[PDB]
Amino acid sequence: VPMHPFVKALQEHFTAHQNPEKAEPMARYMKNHFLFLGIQTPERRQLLKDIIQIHTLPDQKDFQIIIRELWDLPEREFQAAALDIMQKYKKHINETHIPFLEELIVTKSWWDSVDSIVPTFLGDIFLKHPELISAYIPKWIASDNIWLQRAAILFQLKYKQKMDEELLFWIIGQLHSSKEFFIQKAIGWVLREYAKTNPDVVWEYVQNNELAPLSKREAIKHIKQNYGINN
DNA sequence: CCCGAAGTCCG
DNA sequence: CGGACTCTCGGG
Ligand SMILES: Cn1cnc2nc(N)[nH]c(=O)c21
Repeated sequence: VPMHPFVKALQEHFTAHQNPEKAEPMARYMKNHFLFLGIQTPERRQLLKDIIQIHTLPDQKDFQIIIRELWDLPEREFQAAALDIMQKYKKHINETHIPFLEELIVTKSWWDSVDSIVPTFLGDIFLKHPELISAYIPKWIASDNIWLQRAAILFQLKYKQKMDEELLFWIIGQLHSSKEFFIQKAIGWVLREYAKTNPDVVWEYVQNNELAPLSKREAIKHIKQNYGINN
């Protein structure tokens, strides 16, 4: 069975605007885990828009099919476009899509794709269905996959006043001993971001619980100005 | 326009 | 370790 024609059209149009000179630094920035065509986001978005204008967005029955097919293409721009396309189907994504989203997190994994899946798509699902958190988060923390561990940390990133503080700190406690940069940094990020809503709670947590040095420093990068740096 | 959110390079 | 800095991207 051939590639979906929308994907074939997108592949043709992206490839015709590839930039091998830019592709080399773009691939190096992702530590050469991926081939790149060399197309940056403003142009990539317009090229996708060109294809939607010509072909129309596929019927929602094909949404997951399109995403998978783009995920399986070698160049990283096709995963970025896949995430752009998934946003166009946002109103059709619900709690039944958590396994589909998990599979995207653990395939072609790196911070660029995972961070575009977790605080937005999964974050919105678990805000609406917080009773489903315990069906996934414990497994993610226990898994060998650092990107599911990062998902457990960052899905609440944007929750602000809806943050479940007890849950957040329990998750961080489970992962505070990790030597993985992407876990230590995710802990620092979510704490730094939540400190924009509740600085006192974050300050108390980082002063009284063990964290990797990187995590602590990133957490208080801004709020240390409010409290001071004791001699 | 601005600001705040991986990477290199150095001590 | 962490400071100083780069570029790209999203949002105000
Ligand atoms: C702070 N920060 C986090 N991710 C970032 N990505 C880029 N490209 N540039 C930054 O300054 C940056």
